[PDB]
Amino acid sequence: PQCKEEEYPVGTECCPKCSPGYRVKQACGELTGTVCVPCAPRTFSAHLNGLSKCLPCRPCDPAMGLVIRRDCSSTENTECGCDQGHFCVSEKGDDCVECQPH
Repeated sequence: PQCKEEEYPVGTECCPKCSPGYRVKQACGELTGTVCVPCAPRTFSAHLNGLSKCLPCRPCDPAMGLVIRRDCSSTENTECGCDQGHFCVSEKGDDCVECQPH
């Protein structure tokens, strides 16, 4: 790659990534490093990143039997769980994608 893991490409240069919970406000240049600002409320960044915007927090859709199990934070996407008396029939990591009653 053009840049090592802690950096991200901006044209023909490499710039330092922003920390989790932050995103890039201004790219680096010779005189200034990357300017980073916090994620907007209801958005997150879980890793070092070169994002111009943080990622939107996922919803938890009641139509799929879902509720919030851990709310989204600036560094972690929403984790959805099942409504009472329901169980998960498919996951994506710490997150339940669909529940069924039983």
